[PDB]
Amino acid sequence: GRDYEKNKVCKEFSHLGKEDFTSLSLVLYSRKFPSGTFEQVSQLVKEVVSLTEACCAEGADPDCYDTRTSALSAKSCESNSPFPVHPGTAECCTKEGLERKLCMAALKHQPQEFPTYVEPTNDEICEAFRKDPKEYANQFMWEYSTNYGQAPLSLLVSYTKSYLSMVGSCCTSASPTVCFLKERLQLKHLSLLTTLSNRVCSQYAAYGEKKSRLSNLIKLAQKVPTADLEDVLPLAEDITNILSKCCESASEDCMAKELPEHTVKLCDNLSTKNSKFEDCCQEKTAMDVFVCTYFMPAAQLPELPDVELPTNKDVCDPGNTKVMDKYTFELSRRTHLPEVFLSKVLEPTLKSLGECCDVEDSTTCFNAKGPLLKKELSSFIDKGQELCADYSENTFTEYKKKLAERLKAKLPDATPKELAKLVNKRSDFASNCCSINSPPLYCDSEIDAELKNIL
Repeated sequence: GRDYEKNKVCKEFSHLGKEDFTSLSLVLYSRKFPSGTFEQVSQLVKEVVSLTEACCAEGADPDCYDTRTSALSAKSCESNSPFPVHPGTAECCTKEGLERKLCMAALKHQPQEFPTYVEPTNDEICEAFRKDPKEYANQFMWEYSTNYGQAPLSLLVSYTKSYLSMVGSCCTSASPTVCFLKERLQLKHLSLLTTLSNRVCSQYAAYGEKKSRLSNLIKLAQKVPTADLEDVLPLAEDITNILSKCCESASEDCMAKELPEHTVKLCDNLSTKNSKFEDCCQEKTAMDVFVCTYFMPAAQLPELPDVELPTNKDVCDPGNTKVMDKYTFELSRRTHLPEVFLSKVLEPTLKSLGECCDVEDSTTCFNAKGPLLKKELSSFIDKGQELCADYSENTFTEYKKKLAERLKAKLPDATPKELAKLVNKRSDFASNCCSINSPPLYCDSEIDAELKNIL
């Protein structure tokens, strides 16, 4: 049948060469399997390349590819398989033939919300490079790609190649320190683009377009609570659109090309709205402006007027979210609660209001759920603020001390030991889910568990 893939591979193999093809494959599979060990991914790459070389060789077999492939898939199905697998793979292996290749081909991976990559010292880099340059390069490509796998493949290929050229030059230099200093500066732009794109796209992948859009509106409102809806909404729309496009594009510079115009609109709109945005807008490059905008913490929210839940039929136009957006914006600008919490409760809430539009009697429905939703919401917010109490306005060590006192009030008979464990568990939760850029997937599950916690 269609040997589309067979040809695409053979052409790459021939065009790039076995070595460069192996490297490309290492990066590709490393971003595909974020939790795959260096050993597993290397093995998979070995067998993939080994079958490509054979199946593409003159006088192999009309169907060498499919045969060798099915063999790989079969191998990833065996217990203690040498290959890395995606969650739910075991399920796919209970099926056969058709379902097999299809089921597994569908399986996708989650983004890495906790990167652990840390560039070693120049001394350490060169020490490992000289001992075994091949191993160094392989381990680096695997580690970098599994950590920043949501950045585009071509970008990861380009940055890792450029990084390894730098290590190659500077570690054979008579003046390593000077060489590294100079080269890192030249790669700085590419370095930031890769981590920046991986992070924003990991969040986008975790939320999906609708929740990402709402997420960006919430964050923007918490950063400039003194601005008007018309100041931030367009910006929230714009970045979401940029994410929808670049995070799903194979182009290595899609993000680098979209941000310049985005940062112009953001600064034209916000540079005079508050001090933090004026500072961010004084950054030298667009990426630097964006990055600054990104790390900006939720500002000390002004206690503006209360905002009533939109229990009106005017929220029934699917092609119109103006009333919902305004509500979101207004609730976010005044509530001291992290976006990870707000995004979580606003989804069910705003939806619950939906199950009241197309019904026998709307006004009666809205007035029926109104108190119910309002009650649930305040409860969620209250508990969320309690869970994150004292975390924002204190150092971590001072936060822990105030936390201990709070816990002592609720647990009069608790021993120092058990109080220590609770302080540890709670401060640990706060350090991960009580800030503006807390990881959505990790916190979603942690928040559910904490919300039912009596402490």
